[PDB]
Amino acid sequence: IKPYRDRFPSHARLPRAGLPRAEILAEIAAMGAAESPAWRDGYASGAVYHGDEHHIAFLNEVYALQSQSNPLHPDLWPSTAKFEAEVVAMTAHMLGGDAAGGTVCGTVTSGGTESLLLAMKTYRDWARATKGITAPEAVVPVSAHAAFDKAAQYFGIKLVRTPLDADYRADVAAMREAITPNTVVVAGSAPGFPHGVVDPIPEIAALAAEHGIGCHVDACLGGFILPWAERLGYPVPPFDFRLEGVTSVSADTHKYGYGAKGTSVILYRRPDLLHYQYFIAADWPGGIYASPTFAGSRPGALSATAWAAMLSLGEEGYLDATRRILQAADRLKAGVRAIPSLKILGDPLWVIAVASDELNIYQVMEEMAGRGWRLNGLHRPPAFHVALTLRHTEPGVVDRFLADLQDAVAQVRAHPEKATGMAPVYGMAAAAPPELVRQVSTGFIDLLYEV
Amino acid sequence: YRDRFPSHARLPRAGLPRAEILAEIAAMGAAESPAWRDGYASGAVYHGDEHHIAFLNEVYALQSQSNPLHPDLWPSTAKFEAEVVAMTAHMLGGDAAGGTVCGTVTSGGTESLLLAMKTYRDWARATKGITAPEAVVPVSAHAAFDKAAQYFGIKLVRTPLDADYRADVAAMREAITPNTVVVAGSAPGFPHGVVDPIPEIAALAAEHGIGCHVDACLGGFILPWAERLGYPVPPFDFRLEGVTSVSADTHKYGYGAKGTSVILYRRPDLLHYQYFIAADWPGGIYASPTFAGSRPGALSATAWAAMLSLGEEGYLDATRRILQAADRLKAGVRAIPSLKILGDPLWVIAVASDELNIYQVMEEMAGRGWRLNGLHRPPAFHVALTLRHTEPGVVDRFLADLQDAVAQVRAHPEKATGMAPVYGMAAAAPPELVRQVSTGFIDLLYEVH
Ligand SMILES: COc1cc(C)c(CNC[C@@H](NC(=O)c2cc(C)on2)c2ccccc2)cc1C
Ligand SMILES: COc1cc(C)c(CNC[C@@H](NC(=O)c2cc(C)on2)c2ccccc2)cc1C
Repeated sequence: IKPYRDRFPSHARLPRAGLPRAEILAEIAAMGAAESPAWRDGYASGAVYHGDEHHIAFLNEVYALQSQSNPLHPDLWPSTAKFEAEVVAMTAHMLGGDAAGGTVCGTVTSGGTESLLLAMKTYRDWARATKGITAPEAVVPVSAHAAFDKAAQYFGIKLVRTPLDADYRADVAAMREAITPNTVVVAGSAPGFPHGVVDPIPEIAALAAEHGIGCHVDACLGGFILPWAERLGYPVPPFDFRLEGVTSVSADTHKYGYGAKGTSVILYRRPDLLHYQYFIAADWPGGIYASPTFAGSRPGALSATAWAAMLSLGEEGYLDATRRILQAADRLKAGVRAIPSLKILGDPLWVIAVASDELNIYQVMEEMAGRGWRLNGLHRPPAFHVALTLRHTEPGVVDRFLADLQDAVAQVRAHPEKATGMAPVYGMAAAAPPELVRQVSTGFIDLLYEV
Repeated sequence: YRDRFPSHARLPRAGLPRAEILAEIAAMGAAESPAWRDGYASGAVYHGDEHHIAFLNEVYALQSQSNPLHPDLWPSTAKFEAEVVAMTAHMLGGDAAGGTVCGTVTSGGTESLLLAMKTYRDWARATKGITAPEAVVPVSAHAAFDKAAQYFGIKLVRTPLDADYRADVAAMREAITPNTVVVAGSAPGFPHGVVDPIPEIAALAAEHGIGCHVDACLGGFILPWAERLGYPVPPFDFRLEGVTSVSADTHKYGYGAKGTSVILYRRPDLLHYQYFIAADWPGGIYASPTFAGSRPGALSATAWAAMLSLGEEGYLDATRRILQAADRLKAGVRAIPSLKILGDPLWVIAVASDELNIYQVMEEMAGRGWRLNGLHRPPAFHVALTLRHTEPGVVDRFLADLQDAVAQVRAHPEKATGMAPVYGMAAAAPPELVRQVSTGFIDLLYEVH
């Protein structure tokens, strides 16, 4: 995280005169020479979802043509208002918008976190104005994204995290028993980030309808994969607006939508639901201020990359892309299930979590780390995951992963008490008082802003 | 664009050629670019130079995959962010704080304002026992304060201004309660471009032991240099002990690409209340310095590139140009007695009239090609001067168009054409109606027909 200490001149103060552009560019391209092989060659779990040179180059030029655009001035850039409205319209359609009576509306945001915070804040504001709730509560599974905790703390919503079943899918009974007259929303993930499992969405959406509460499908990860997994012959239940009780769905264009980082979509079943997301200031000397998302000034150029990506790919592009990923996933799962010292948690389609009842998975992960792998460290239970992308569908990437894993297992199988590098860090963290995890994370964030 | 371009309400079956998509975006670009390139737009675009944009777009291209949530993959971007903070903190007299000044890179001024609000709320709850937070801001303070207030559940007490459109500190002193967690001042405020009495506000804040956030979103990259050039600017940054947090935008006058700002806290004890930490999540340990998870790291590299390419001499020259251009603009405006400048702003000029309908004067300018901001309470229009306004004859043209605008309205005092009666209605309308028309506008914006 800090390897450019000696390599390049640091800057704690603005230089008196301006440094040449060639020089500035020379540094960035040199860091890109060190950093791009990790993602380009397929060693990172998620992080970069497309990664083709011509696709990246395509979206860079897209960015360049629209680099000055800011949606806060639709008068000046009506193209960006077109791009945003058109991204929303298309995403909505792909997530059963027609089924919901053509009332599905939404806005383009910065990321899945924004989408989840905005949905969480909307249900709060909606339930206070229409249900009278002043002490909101949200029932979500333990596997639901960390952002649910963010929204809770921020918006003063009580978050009730409910257990999972033997398949790591949400326990609807536990969800039902958690519902009180103050529950404003219940959520399910399509799929979750931890183990890549699609929660039982039809049963969650029916539960929300029965109590007259909201149902949010966090499809930030599978929004642009599951519609195409369905059409390919893979087991995927209806998870979107085709379900009567589903009131909002988030899906990330910057993830498997293959857009530049900095874009997501938040969808609501009806406009009356959407209007509660907005903030309107009527008495400010600065004029009438109306904002649909968290931010005022928005990078318009990134809405254009989301639009460009969807249009460049089309339904055929997504089917191809999804098939490649699920076949890489089929092959990867087959190999892990062929090393009986390791187990896959639940039955994921492409975000594969691997744990071990016989050995220290953290050390296994470290062995892979030494081979160049950038895997996601997981706890509760201690495991690691591989979120497969188009970067892992490239020639011999899954074969390299499988080879490196057979070796990784063997090394730990030969030295069960081995804990090198990051392995004793994950081990101390998995069983640590929350305040210790608080003091270290704080220290780590501080470590990133040092000069 | 209704029929100008083909609508896309559904994904096409097969993907459209990449060359085809670019051509459509470039078509839309070419119709939209002259409006800001010829300096007709007040603010919105702050640098606008072809060679700078090309430089910054090459920087984007090299860091496009960058996502700061993965510092292990992009250590380049953790360096850029740390460095954008450091350089900013130093420019805003963070050295006077004794090197304790720290901060983070954000998506814009709104996120920086919201973050500070959430932070003072959390800080005050943890350390003072405040469960009903209250915040005191002048009425001139940004609308993001109201957004921040509704989101985090902080009572926002908006205080009146003085005859010079600066904050009435006495009004703010009488607004402070034991539930007040923070005060704010704008350097400058968006409406009338004036700098609030920040020393007096920080002195009030320090006296009460509550935070003081300075909204330097618009002026953080202009005011340090206005001072160096001898212009009168009240000390507004970390030079003042009472100032506990300062927010500034690199995407505005910092000349970095859109989607970046910086929030600075005087102490790390304060900054730590901004961070989000999750410990029991099956997905691992999750930490986030700001609101976001994933972020476009490429935008942080552009702020780092811009800053280093300009340095002190660059920002001084850029500011010299803008302030001189504004000196000329205020002089010309002052020479049209039917109009008045609200307060004494350095470069964000707000012109209003007690004789003619300013909304009609503004309508006349729109007709000539000028993109100006509508302001109510009082009715007025503002011009945020940028580098595009420093180009030859831009200011001269504005004043010719403005002299003509005043000539017309003076002849026809009942004239209410184009957007002029829309603004007129909105300044007179009840809040419930303003809420409804604005909601319909957001819906309008997201319509596919
Ligand atoms: C009630 O009728 C309205 C409604 C509106 C919205 C307006 C325009 N105000 C201008 C306002 N921009 C928006 O709020 C905005 C955001 C998005 C997206 O699109 N526009 C604004 C600009 C800069 C700084 C502060 C505010 C004017 C009348 C008469
Ligand atoms: C020192 O204790 C820590 C502390 C941390 C933060 C970590 C990394 N967890 C991985 C975690 N990334 C961060 O939260 C993050 C944010 C920034 C900036 O940088 N990293 C994560 C990301 C995405 C999805 C799920 C999880 C590991 C140990 C051992």
